[PDB]
Amino acid sequence: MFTGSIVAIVTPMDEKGNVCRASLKKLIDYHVASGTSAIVSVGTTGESATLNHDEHADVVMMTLDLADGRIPVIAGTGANATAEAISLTQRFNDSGIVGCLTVTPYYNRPSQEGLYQHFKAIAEHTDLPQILYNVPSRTGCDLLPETVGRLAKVKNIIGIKEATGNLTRVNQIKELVSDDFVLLSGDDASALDFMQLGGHGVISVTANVAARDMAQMCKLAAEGHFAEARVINQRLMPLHNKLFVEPNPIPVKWACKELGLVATDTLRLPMTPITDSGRETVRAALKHAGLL
Amino acid sequence: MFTGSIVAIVTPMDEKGNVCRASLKKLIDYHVASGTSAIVSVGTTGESATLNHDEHADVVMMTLDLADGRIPVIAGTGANATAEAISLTQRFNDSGIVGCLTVTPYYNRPSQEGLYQHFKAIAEHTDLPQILYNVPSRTGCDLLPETVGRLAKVKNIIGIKEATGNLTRVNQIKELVSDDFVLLSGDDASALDFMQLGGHGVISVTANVAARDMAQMCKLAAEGHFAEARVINQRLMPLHNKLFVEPNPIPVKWACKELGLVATDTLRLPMTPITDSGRETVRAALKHAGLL
Amino acid sequence: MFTGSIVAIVTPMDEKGNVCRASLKKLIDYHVASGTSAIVSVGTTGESATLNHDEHADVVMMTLDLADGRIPVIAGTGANATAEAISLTQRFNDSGIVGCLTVTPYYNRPSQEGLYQHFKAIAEHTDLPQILYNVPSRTGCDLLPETVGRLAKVKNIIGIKEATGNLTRVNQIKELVSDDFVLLSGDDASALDFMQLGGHGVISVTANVAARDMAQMCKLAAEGHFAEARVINQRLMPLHNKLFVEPNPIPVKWACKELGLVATDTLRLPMTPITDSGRETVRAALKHAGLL
Amino acid sequence: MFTGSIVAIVTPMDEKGNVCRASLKKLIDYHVASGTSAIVSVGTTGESATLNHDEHADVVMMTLDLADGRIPVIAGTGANATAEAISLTQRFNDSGIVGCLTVTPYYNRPSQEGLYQHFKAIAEHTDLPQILYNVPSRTGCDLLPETVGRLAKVKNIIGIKEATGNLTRVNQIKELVSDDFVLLSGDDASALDFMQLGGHGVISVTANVAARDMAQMCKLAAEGHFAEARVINQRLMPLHNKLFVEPNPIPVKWACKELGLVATDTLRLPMTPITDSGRETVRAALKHAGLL
Ligand SMILES: [Cl-]
Ligand SMILES: [Cl-]
Ligand SMILES: [Cl-]
Ligand SMILES: [Cl-]
Ligand SMILES: [Cl-]
Ligand SMILES: [Cl-]
Ligand SMILES: [K+]
Ligand SMILES: [K+]
Ligand SMILES: [K+]
Ligand SMILES: [K+]
Ligand SMILES: [K+]
Ligand SMILES: [K+]
Ligand SMILES: [K+]
Ligand SMILES: [K+]
Repeated sequence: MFTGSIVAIVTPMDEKGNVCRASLKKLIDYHVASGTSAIVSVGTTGESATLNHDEHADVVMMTLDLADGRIPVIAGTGANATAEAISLTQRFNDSGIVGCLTVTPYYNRPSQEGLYQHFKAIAEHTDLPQILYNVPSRTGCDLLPETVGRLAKVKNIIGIKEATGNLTRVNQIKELVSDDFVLLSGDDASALDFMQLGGHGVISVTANVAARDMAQMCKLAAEGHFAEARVINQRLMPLHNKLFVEPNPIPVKWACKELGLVATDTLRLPMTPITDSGRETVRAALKHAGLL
Repeated sequence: MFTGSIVAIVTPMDEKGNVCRASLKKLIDYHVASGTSAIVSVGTTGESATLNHDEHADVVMMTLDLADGRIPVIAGTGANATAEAISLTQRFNDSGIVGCLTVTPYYNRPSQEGLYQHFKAIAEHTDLPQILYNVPSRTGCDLLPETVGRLAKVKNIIGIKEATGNLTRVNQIKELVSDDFVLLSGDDASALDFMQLGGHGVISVTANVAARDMAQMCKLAAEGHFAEARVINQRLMPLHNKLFVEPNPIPVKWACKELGLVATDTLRLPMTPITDSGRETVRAALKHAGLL
Repeated sequence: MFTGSIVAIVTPMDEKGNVCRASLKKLIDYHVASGTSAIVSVGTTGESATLNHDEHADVVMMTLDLADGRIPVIAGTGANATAEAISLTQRFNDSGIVGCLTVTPYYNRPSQEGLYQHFKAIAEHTDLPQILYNVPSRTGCDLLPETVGRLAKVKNIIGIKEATGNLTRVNQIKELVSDDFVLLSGDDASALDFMQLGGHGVISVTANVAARDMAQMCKLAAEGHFAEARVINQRLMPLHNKLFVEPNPIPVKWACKELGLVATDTLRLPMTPITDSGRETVRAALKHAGLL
Repeated sequence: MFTGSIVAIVTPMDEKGNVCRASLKKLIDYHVASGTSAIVSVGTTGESATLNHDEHADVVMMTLDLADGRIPVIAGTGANATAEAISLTQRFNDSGIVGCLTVTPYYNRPSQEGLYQHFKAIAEHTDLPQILYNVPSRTGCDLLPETVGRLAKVKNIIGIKEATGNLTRVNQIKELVSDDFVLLSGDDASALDFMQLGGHGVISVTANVAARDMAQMCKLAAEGHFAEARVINQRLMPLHNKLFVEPNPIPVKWACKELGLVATDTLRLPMTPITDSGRETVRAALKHAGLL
């Protein structure tokens, strides 16, 4: 089930930049306790960009193991070469992950036909459920509703993580896909609006440090208690924004460390330690949300 | 050396998507005869995106081999993880390439401080000249003149391929760097304007098929004969545009096939075959350039 | 009451470019019959830009007269000089119009403080209800939520026509204003989404030629029957878009003439007659909506 | 005549927002002494927006009177209704002005065909030289090079003030027009780059306060001495930017007051007094330019 508050979980690292298992276990336990619906392992927020495919796989398998059946795990499987997307997706075949989150090729800027071919080929080499992921500001590429429509016709392409923040997409996509195709926000600041328009949940950065509020907000939203959800949202909104005061996941990793959830806020270059001014910004926002 | 018309050469492939050595030979001879200044190997137009680092290195080594000292070769060495940039660069230590073209990290959207640390670390791990590469439309990331200025103080950071098409950047960068830092256009359509404002040459997609004209145009511009250079540019202008009618390098690979310069116009997914409408727009552009 | 489907009514002209009273009467009767909630007289769609203030006033007074108490009339009162906004607003004082629609100054690009001062001064010279109007693509100016908040504190500033198509504004504005402040869409293509997020109606261009469907859609929306409303919307959507195939109100005036609702589709320069290709586009869209 | 440094002169006002003749005299003498090429009267920087057409005409006539044949005067004649453009232009028939500066219609967003018909009709109703004026950020409308090309075929359409800051426009326009059509920058910050690409001068806000430097810089550029011109430009550059730290002409009116060139820095709403933060940014910029 790909609904509700789904965390794009940080990959906690030791001071050397390698996965820290104690901190991962702790984060996973926190999400199990907190009511988080599922975990996305090595998405954008999990530093897919700076992990090689072996390291990437190690983190996913380790996340799966530690989740220990208590919470479903979705593997990030994006690559800008179709052959590499297939090959990464194959690692997780018959593994216990429940689906894949797969981003539009970045940098090489395919046509809509190229995007169609890319995702169709990936979905054909797998039985795993596929969630498409559109994030033009990172990729240089925009997966348009008409093409989500085409791809939704492939049996195991089952959802989209829509990160544009362009709310008109929720109903442009909905009208082109079956009732069971799932529409997830990839933008925390607009994700409650997204759900109010008919979206089914959010793949959240905010949920890393505010898992309980996020899960409650998404459940309120799903029950149509939009006014009640919005009280939570307005408490989380400074966070929704300030977790991007510097490049994700620089802010949210610091926040995790500040909350005692991870041992170190280490990232891999080209991500750099949070600035002193970033700290104070994110600290303010944690306080506003009643977490500090 | 890093001046004039520098070709971002296509990586010619057989029907199976593998580097075609015989086609790479025709192309490399074509540039030796046409007065091209240097060859950028496995840049963007070279399908850096869809070559794994070992195929990437192959193509660079084969290019060096075939060029046989007749024309200098620059390796594309861009990666969005600093560690991977460094280890890619180290691949080409002692290789015979004259420098590296290294793009801002794509997808992960580092700060300017992160770009600084990225490029600094890369330059620290090599003796080869480094040409920075800014192309925000592909990367999600914009390397700003103030950061180019800091980086230009590093001994072997010697130039920038500036591909925004924002021509105010020429003299913003030029103000901040020494007289020997090279400013190269990475946008054919605005490259003559770029040179006329003080740029030193172009890393060119058009040069793939219009090598002699590109070489003459850039020499005229270097001499200050802008009116005469502009005459050539106006013939090339449709080509400058239509080589991007569908994602690069789809149109320019097709153009090379149509001229007999490569055996097939095959690309790797997510790049897809040229459309019929595209064929006709490109063929017209080539005729306008007097090339067919 | 400033809710439901509110038409931004064309100013029908004879072949000389002067208001045509027979066609105006006919349009007003059509809106009375059709269930249209209120009329906005000489807004953008009513060619405020090419009417002088005397002509502007004549059309408003004539519209009021013909409405004959059957349907409320809102006067467009925008001007980019505060003195002229006040002076136009004064014409309609004690006239029988029920409120004013007043746009952000265009061309001169005021600060948010300037916007505050502008609207506060206008509201102070009148007892009439004020609906602010934000349309950055026409004005060069963007009235932000925080400033709508400030102005909403002025007694007779009672609503906003929000034309950005940026749906995040609905709840950013809502959380800053009292429950009785009215949020109206100024963008037909996103207006049902706007209402689903908490908006109270739409100031519509589409409603000119599809008044009955629009009024029904808005009533469904207000009752929370969003799925039912959307069937209507999807029938109207080609219209929502193609009424801007050429600059408004060129398309919608042709459509009015095609439907027999006005005698001529004459506009004032710089608006030009619909192109033959525009005709066919708008005709297609009228057919899709079941109006032709 | 329509070359070099042309000043978009402020309209100096007393405390009551009325044209101050004594201040207009100081300014006009300042430009005669500083070698300014010509004076644009009641352009954008001249508060065209908030002057009614009769005050507008006054200020133009007073400017002509005070200039006393010592420096040529161009009238701003822009209006978004073609009829109003024509009747404004006819106001200045036989007046002594040397030409007109006429902006694309703002707010109503005409097609390119509409812009054509607009400017054609205006040029047909006068013998005075017409300088087109493109500034999309204010108007919502972009007059494209292909339409400039058509219009340049009209006898008395002799030039363009191009204010996009998009420098590719210089030679796109230049390709399409005769050698005697003038291309003028309407963007100070990029005006030297503009001239270096082939532009003939600048209609300048900076010239209000840096007249002698602006005149020298433009003469050097006209002579091809770009390095020497650039030295001046780099001193002026903070001023080029900070004169737009708050909406034009708020900062430049304040600068004029601070230099003693005008008695008050009063503006008309919706322009508001300069902030204290603005004061300090401008004062610093003026010191950097060596003007204080
Ligand atoms: Cl995005
Ligand atoms: Cl770019
Ligand atoms: Cl530019
Ligand atoms: Cl807008
Ligand atoms: Cl939106
Ligand atoms: Cl502009
Ligand atoms: K990676
Ligand atoms: K499916
Ligand atoms: K690659
Ligand atoms: K250097
Ligand atoms: K008007
Ligand atoms: K109020
Ligand atoms: K005016
Ligand atoms: K002419």
